[PDB]
Formats: sequence, C-alpha cells, structure tokens
Amino acid sequence: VETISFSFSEFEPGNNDLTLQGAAIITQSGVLQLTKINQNGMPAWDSTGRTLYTKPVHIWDMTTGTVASFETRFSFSIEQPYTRPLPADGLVFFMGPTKSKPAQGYGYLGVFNNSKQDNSYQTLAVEFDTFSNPWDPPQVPHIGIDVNSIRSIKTQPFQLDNGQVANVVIKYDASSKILLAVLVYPSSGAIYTIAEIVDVKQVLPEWVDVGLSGATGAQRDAAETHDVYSWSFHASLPE
Amino acid sequence: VETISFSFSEFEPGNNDLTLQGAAIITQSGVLQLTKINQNGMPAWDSTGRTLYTKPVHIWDMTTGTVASFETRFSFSIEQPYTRPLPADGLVFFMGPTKSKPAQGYGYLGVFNNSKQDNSYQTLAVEFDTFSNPWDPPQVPHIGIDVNSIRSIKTQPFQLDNGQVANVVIKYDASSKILLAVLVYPSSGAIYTIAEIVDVKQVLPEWVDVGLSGATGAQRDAAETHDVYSWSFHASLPE
Ligand SMILES: [Ca+2]
Ligand SMILES: [Ca+2]
Ligand SMILES: [Mn+2]
Ligand SMILES: [Mn+2]
Repeated sequence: VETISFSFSEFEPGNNDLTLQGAAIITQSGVLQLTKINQNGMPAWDSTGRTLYTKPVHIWDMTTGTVASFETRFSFSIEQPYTRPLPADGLVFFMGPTKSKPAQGYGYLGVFNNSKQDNSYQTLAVEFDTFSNPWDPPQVPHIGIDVNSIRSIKTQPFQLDNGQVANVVIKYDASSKILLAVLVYPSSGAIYTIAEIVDVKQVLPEWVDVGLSGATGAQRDAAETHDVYSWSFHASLPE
Repeated sequence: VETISFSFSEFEPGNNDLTLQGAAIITQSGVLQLTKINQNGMPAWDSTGRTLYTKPVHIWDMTTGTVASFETRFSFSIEQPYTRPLPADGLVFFMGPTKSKPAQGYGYLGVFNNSKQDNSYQTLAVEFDTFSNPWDPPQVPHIGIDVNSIRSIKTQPFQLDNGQVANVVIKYDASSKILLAVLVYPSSGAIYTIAEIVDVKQVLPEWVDVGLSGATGAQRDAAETHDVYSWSFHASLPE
C-alpha cells in the first residue's frame, strides 16, 4: 500500500512542503490568506491565489487498475464586509494535473478557464461558492462537487456565518466511488452534507497535485476574505 | 410529490405523535431515555427501549418505481459509568416494516433477532455501537450502516465523549443510492463520517416506520445511558 499524508495545524511561512501561487500569502500568525487583504485590512477585489502541496499524490494505477481512497480536512473563514456589491467568488479544494498553474479567476475560482465540461481538465474539486454565476443554482453560498467543470454535478446551499470558522471534511472511498463533503460551523452548530458518485479513474490522471484556491470579484469591492487556518490530507493506494 | 416531516426540538410526555415501546420513557425535562434509568440515577442493564413515529412513511412505489430521498437528524448522549464490566450495547436509528415491535435486545439493539443477513428483516439502520460482539469490528464505539443485518456492511470507529451531546445527521439521496451518516461532538469539535451505497427498493417495503432504539447489556452493570434530546425527519417521494 502506497500512502502519503500531511497535517498543518497552522500554516508555516517558509515551509517548502507548500507552494504559494498568485496572491496567496501565509501570515506570521500562521493563517493562509488565499486572496489579498489590503493595507486597511480589507479584502481586495480582482484577486486570485492558491497553495499546492509540493509533493504529488499517486491517486490510481493504470497497470494494476487500483484506486486510492482519500480524505482531507481544513478550517476556513469567509468575511463579507460590504452589503453591496454582492460578494464573490469563493474558495475551493481541488485535485488535478501536477505542477498546474492558476487558471481564470472570478467565478472560475482559479481552477477552471471557462464554464464547459471538459475531460482535458482532469480535475476534481469541492467548492464553497459565494457568488451566483449564470451556471450556478440561485442559492448562495453553496457547496458544490465539481467534476471537470465549474458547473457542479451537485450542489448544497448553506448559510454563511460571517467571519466564523467553518470545519470541512471531504472523503472519497474508491470501492463505493462515493465522494462526500461536510461543513460544520462550531459557532452555530450548523451541519451541511453533500455527496455524489465519482469515478476518479475516469477523471484524474494517475498522479495529481492537491491544493486550495480562492478568488474575489470582477468589479470594485466585490470581495471577501478566503482565509484557511489548517489543512490535513491522507491517501491510501492499495496494491 | 408525497412528502412527510416532523421535528421535535425536544420531547414531551403525552404527545401521541411518538409511540414508546419497551423501557423508553420521556422525562418531565423533555429527554427521551431509551433505556431504563434506575432510581439511584444510574443506567440499568438488561434494558431495551425504542420510540417509533406514529405515522408510516411512503419510501417507494412499486407501480411507478419512484424512490424517496430522505434525511433525519437527532442529538443523543451516552454515559458509561463503570470501568468494568464493559459498557454495552448501543443505540440506533432504523427504518423497517410498520406494525413492528421491539426485537431482541443486547447486541441486537432491539432491531434484529440474530446475526444473520435476512432479507425478511426489510430493515435499514444506522447504529452507534458501544460493545464489540463476535460479528463486530474490534473498535467501539463505532458507527455502522446495517442492511437487513446487525453485521454492518460498513463501520466507522469514533471516540465517545462521555456524557456529552452528539449531533447526528443521516441523509439518503435516492438518485445516487448514497446513504450518508455524520456525527459531530460540539464539545470537542470532533467530526466522523461514513457512507455507502444502498438501494432501498431492494431492502425496504413500500411503507415503513422510522424510529430509534437503545439497549443495555446482558450482565449486571453492563450498561450506559441512551438519551435523545431531539429528533427531526423528512422524506420526499417523487411524483
Ligand atoms: Ca459562482
Ligand atoms: Ca455490538
Ligand atoms: Mn457554484
Ligand atoms: Mn456493530
């Protein structure tokens, strides 16, 4: 069995096990700010940032046909400072081709480049979407499972507890092909769940990079914070 | 669309929407004690109790072939007073034939009668097992998905936070056939998940009763509390 795992109780500036991209920044206090926070302490619009675990994950083996099961956990906070314009756009956990570069920002969360379902993306993602784009359900924010597209194969609305820390748990069981996500707000006790069938073997390449990405809006002040406090990951590939 | 739903933010003695069976009683304080609490304030062994919702639920329709999606949530607490003998046995949420009475207690949790996988049980359930019987995984407590058998088709160990309140969320999406269960301990922030594929049409009858059940051990002082503070349920049958 081939296994890989990491756990950051807090983010460490300078730890090479994590690559920062775009506006992404790790504060001295240990917080990962995916989208730029201005001098005045407020989230900047037109911003996109990501972080990738430096080491690639062996998610499945073509020769043997085996597929790994995995789980990732992280705590994050989103603070929407203005009543208008609407806030945007969200953050997301993603898995895809190794050594990828940030894609289009805004509603594409830095992971996609358009709103088409393309197998060439070879990406699987769990989003926490804050702005309703033409391809989105009307309810916002919402959790969404993305398979080779920003257009979720399934979504689940949830209420944002402004500035409060949300605990997220994502798990994929290769035998049942079930990918599930759970979001918990310890502040209010609220619990949300979403799940769907996903055959990673039909989506992702054998080796992938796992990461987090966030993006703020296209017009002035259509922004919000996309801070992450901790991130753990584990994958087990049977032989 | 055929929909049904109920929500007890608390329990009240006398409310006839809930049928109490065996040792289960609703205290003046509004707490549902599935298993007998003696006069000295401790849990009695050799006790089995359950509560059923008075009205049946239309889970699926043979003629049209339509299948209902549902979700249920509840809060419970288990207190294990002694170091020895081991505590036992657990509580569980179940869906099965209407007009049912409590089955065997102990490790069968008042829902099954043996350790066989019999289609005649026509029962689906999510247990929170505190004792490890011969058919169980070695770790207890554990969550488990039961399909016509006390021998779970899938289990998930978890740590008990003694006497603390656990928040449970169980959801079933018929289109994906996914059955998910989540447990959250507000006290510690701990989150546990478990999911599996279940085709209710191959398991349950068209109409079912939904309920909760708890049981204590077969030997003196092999017991624990099985209190439920709240319970909600909702189902929706397409067309
Ligand atoms: Ca969006
Ligand atoms: Ca047991
Ligand atoms: Mn979306
Ligand atoms: Mn068990």
